[PDB]
Amino acid sequence: HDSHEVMQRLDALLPTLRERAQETEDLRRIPDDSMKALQETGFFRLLQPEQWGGYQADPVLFYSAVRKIASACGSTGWVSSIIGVHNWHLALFSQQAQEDVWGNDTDVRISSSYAPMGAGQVVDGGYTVNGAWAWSSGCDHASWAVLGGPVIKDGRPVDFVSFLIPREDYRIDDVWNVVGLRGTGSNTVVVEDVFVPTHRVLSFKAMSNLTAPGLERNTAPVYKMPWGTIHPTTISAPIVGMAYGAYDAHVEHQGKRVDDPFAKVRIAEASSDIDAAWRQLSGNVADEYALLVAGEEVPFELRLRARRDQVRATGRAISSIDKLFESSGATALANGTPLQRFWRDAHAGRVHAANDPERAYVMYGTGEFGLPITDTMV
Amino acid sequence: HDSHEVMQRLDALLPTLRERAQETEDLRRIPDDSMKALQETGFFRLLQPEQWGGYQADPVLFYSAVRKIASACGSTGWVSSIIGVHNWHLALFSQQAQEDVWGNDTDVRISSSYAPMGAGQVVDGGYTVNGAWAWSSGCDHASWAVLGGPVIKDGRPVDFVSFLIPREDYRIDDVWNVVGLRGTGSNTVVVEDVFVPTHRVLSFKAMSNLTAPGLERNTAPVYKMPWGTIHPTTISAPIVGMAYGAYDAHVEHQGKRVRDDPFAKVRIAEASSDIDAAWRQLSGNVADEYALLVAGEEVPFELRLRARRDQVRATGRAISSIDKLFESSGATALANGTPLQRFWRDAHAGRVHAANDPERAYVMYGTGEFGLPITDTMV
Amino acid sequence: HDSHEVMQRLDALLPTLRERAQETEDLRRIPDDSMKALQETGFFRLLQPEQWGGYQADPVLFYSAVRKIASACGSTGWVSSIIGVHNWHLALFSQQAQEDVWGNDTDVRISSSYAPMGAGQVVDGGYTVNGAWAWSSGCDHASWAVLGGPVIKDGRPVDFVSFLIPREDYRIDDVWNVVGLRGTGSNTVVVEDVFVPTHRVLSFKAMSNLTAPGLERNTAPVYKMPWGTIHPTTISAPIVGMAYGAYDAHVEHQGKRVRAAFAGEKAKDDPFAKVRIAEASSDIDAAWRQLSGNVADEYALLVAGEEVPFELRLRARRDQVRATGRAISSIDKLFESSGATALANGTPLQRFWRDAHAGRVHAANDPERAYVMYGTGEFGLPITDTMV
Amino acid sequence: DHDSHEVMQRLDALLPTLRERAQETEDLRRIPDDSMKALQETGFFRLLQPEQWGGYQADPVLFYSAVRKIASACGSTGWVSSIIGVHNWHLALFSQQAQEDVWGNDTDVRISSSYAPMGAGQVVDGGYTVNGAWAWSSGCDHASWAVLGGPVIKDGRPVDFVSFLIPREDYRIDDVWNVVGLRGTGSNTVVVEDVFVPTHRVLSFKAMSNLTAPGLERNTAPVYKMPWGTIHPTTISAPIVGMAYGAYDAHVEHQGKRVRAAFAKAKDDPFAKVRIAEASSDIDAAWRQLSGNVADEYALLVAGEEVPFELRLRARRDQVRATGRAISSIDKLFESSGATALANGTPLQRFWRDAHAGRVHAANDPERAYVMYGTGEFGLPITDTMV
Repeated sequence: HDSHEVMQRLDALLPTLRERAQETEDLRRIPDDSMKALQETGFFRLLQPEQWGGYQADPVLFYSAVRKIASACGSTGWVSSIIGVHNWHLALFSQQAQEDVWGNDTDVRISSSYAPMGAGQVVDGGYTVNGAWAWSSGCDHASWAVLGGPVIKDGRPVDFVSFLIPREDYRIDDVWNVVGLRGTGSNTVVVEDVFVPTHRVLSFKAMSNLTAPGLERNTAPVYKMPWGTIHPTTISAPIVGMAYGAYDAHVEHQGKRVDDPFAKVRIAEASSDIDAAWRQLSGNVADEYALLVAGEEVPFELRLRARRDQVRATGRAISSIDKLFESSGATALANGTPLQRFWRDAHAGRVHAANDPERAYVMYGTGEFGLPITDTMV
Repeated sequence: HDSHEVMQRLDALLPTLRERAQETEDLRRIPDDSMKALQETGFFRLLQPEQWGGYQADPVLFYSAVRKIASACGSTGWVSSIIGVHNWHLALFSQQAQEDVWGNDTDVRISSSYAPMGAGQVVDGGYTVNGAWAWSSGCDHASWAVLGGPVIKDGRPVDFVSFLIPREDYRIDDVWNVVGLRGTGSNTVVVEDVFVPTHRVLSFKAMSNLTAPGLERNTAPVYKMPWGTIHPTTISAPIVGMAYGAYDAHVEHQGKRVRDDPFAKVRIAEASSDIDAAWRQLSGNVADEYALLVAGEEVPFELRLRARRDQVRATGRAISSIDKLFESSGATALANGTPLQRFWRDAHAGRVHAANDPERAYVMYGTGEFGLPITDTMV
Repeated sequence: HDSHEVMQRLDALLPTLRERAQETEDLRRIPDDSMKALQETGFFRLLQPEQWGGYQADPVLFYSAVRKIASACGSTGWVSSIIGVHNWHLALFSQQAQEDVWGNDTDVRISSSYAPMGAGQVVDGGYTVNGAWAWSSGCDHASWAVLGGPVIKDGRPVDFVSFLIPREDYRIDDVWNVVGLRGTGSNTVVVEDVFVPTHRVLSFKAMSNLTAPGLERNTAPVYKMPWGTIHPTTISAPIVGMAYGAYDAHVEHQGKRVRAAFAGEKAKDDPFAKVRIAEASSDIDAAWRQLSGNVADEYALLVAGEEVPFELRLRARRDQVRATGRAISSIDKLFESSGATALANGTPLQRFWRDAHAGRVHAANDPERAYVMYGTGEFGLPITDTMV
Repeated sequence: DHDSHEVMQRLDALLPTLRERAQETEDLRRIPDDSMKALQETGFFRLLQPEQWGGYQADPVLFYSAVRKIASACGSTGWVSSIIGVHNWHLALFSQQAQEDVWGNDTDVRISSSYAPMGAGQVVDGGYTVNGAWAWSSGCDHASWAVLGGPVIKDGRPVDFVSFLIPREDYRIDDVWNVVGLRGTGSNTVVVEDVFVPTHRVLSFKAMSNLTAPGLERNTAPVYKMPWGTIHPTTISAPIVGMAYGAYDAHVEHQGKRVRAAFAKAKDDPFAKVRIAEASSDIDAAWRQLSGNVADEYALLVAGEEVPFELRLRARRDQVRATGRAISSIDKLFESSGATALANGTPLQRFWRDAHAGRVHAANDPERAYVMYGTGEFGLPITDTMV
């Protein structure tokens, strides 16, 4: 994938992203000029359908792009992954929803908050939505949001969906005050008595049934990938990328500085484990995609292995960054320097629901025993 | 130890230290109020000689006090431990040096920087000292510094000593800009062509030979404790304390949330057990050394080796436990201004101290087990 | 505690135990002469009541003795611990049951199997017991067994008790065929349609309620210790002792190698081998400090006429399963470091390694069981697990 | 795919028998004759043998995949298979005349080894005088030649490190194998006393690493240009990875039955499930890196390109680590299984002992590889030849 025009353009941009990393942290928001430059590489177009001028790319290319960006700036990589994957999600909505978003401008971005921090009440022609959806990474750089929650009919939940809402109908509250991923501006999308029409709503069950309405026109194999791989991989990929960036920064600084065999061992351990994380994370995605391209269903056993290795990829990345940070010692404490930033950033990314390791591990083991699984994050 | 008057007074202070932990980080040094409150508890007097109004206390009492303070505020616990132990170090200097410092005011504090970031050239009546000694925790709150470095004679190092220098003779550079232990104000003490008289310089070899001049008047057994246990334990005790604080904060917060996740329960079992193990060994080795001294017996080298082995490991267990708790807590723990992420950053910052390097102690311990020569003096 | 007469006599015996370790494995049984020598030290009397000529000792002394024995021979240490603790358990049974066992010979030994592998049906005068109780360590060396199981009444289980049964009423089946603790002879006690009188049955609930009938005459504070600490610590202490033995064997062998090595040899300056030794010794010591520490704290409270608080019983279980874990992790580090030399059959370190991993399987070593319970306690949620 | 290769299909048919006979193999303290004959029949030993001798001169990933498969059924048989099989690669680098000495009448002849220096050869006219007692020669009872590692002695000093190729008529095998794991490997001692070894039967490891080994003239297949530093240590890690796959399958089979038969501990034990997740993921990571590094090296050679030193360093890094991941994973499964797993004669405790025995091999020492890798990352000089 390194030869792809998008990858080559991203390569040219990395020094800019590194130089801006502290400013990004300080301002608690990705700089507009970084997002513009990322847009210009074609990055956001990677998972966007061909009908909207997108690449509808091999998903490994997308995650490889994310890994690269995150290796320069953890917050920019995190935002890039999440915002970029929403272009995949929107491909599954109705054609009319896609036209609402992209009909005049195919570079329009969408942010998200998928945890149920609000709900939609059934009304004529759609839903009345209320909520305060926290943790919307990069939400200032989007003009729509996809927001997860139950549909309420006659007082009971009857579906679990994403509501697509334009920014004219919501307020962003600046609350992002955290120890890591400070640059992500993961602020809160506040929705008050908002009408959302039916065509702008997509059930996660329709997605997993392979009946999402977007599939009729967006026929590319990438859109048949399971959400339980696509979304959690978008969360792990940037953390793996952070580990690459941390590794390179550490070895560069230490190389110059260098009879300590222990520092060498930590470097060996970290580099091996980062590589293992990437091999599994990208490998499971490649295997799923190969089956789809061959017209096959992705076997449930593969979806389970994907989740198993994906949470573990995050853990390997964090363990590896921890080793390097610890080994670096006093010099790494200095504010403004890359290694301590990757460290705080990776630990912040770790909190995402999709990174909880026992959730995935317990499910995987349940499958190995042929016992029923009700968890939908797969 | 919990019933000691100093410990009871420190208990009364903890809520305040907790409340003020963020403002302490933001100030990048300990607030004046906190140092004054700590002083008024008698804490700094714990290891100070009785001749100066001190308690010359059981060293376990001192480290228990540090553990308690650090459980409320990591930066304050770190500074308290380091500044407090300098009162023990000064007890070993000449009577005249102790008089210079405490002769008019027995509450005077001393900061340090023991890494060789400067040196003293031999001259008539003393030394000419030059250096820029970084990482002097709490230096803004002291009016003297003890500074480690070689004595230079005929262009060769001939001793390794601490130079005791009053604040009138040095400049403090505000450079403290770090990810953790932010409130410690571990600034840089800059010394330029300063005369230090002979009586204000103490060799670490005299100390380890049990010939420090201060022993003649300060006869309490605590002053015969080995530096290789006293100094490194100073650096581990606050980190263990941070882990106790991190644990209490996490269980309080989580308990409320919980009132079926067996994994969160397992992490708290692992963390509480490992913190307790760290404290049992750290305090146990100190207690064992001290018991021998109280009995008029020598501290055997094997015990000094065990102390170093377990002390670096105590720091490791404390950090590993904090990591577990912080991980387990998840999203709620990222918020700026909340205790758990602060303890996490603070513990990882304390980890960088030379006396916490674990392989250094482990390799020495192993060398000892094989009956091979040891030249490392940090023991 | 090493000035105690029992400890001094055990010290004198250790070389014999070490020399016999391979034979003990090969025969799958503790040698009769080892059990006799152990008896002659006074070891089995340590937790036995004063009325029967016993020491009714500080429990830390008992576990210290166990630690010592197990450091010489893992199987002998394992058997010694479990058989020794049965003398504590019997102190809680009725006076009449103790008289049945010790009335003519206060050196009689009892084996056990506390997992429910049989049951007792209520009948006039007691119970009809049926079972096949596996894993009865050292059962050949005992003339009674205490066997854990439910009482059946109206064809429902109504209590969980130990049935005290003499050897004339059971058969031992030799089935012990395992990868470690081979010497323990942990065979199966088979009980067929046997009458067990009321006075020879003791409920664990009665024990926990401090209403066990033996407490009336056996008033020493050690008998008020909680089973949830006493029995699991009897399982961890020998594994900790195995770790001490493994450590000493490793350092003795390696020390000779390194001192005999030449200037440029790997063995002369291997910092990694040194680090593994530091890690192992520290973690073994931590295991012992907590395991013995929690026992000491419980006992001190009892000596002071106080109850043992539940929070302490929870900490005891937490640290006890962890002590087993620390001991095994440490042996693993040493065995791995030793490398090719350690593979040789008949040598001590690989034996301690297999032995510790075998001891690990005991129900009382399952770490998540204790950890989850401890965490439940910290959250102020209800606990129903009785192994505490 | 490798799984469709004729040798792999034939090995598949043999696995149940190898599993069944694992205990009798340990008890015999060497591989049974039947097993070696069956393995020979599959074509397995021919995998890395040159085509001029009827061999497959195969993609080395195919060879290590075969080893993984065999080792998943029987740790000792997989260990011997890997080692004996790789000697057919090593012999391909010796002179044509040496290969002719070994295979000129019977191309099924096997060679054992002991590469650690446990002997030496003194320079004499026409060759060397060799003396040694080379321990740990896995499967030596099943070979009629040995390749023995040691220095060459010239004017009383060691001038080169070579392998001496010696026929069985010239050495004695001492039955000494008495160990806690890999019991079935029969890793006995090859004793050599005042033996003449001609020049054409001696191969310098430096000649190999310089790409000047004489066997390369006729044996031109790209597999023979692979670096020894990857080839030999991978032969030591691959069977341990296979043992972990076998341990995993045995454990999940046994446990799955238990759990599905359980009623309202085995019914809902999330910890057992986590150990399964951890072990499976780490075993997979081990194999991906171990096989991936070999694949990347081989792809370069197939393309007529050089294998960069950086890749050789990564290979050693991941290879020692693969052994560690395999052992850690087996440990997890054995611990989780608990009491049931202690029974003698059952598979999981055997894989556990076997993996811990394989761990002692020089090529598995992990700090050795890790320190070397770190030295390379700093751009500092490396003198270690195991790369």
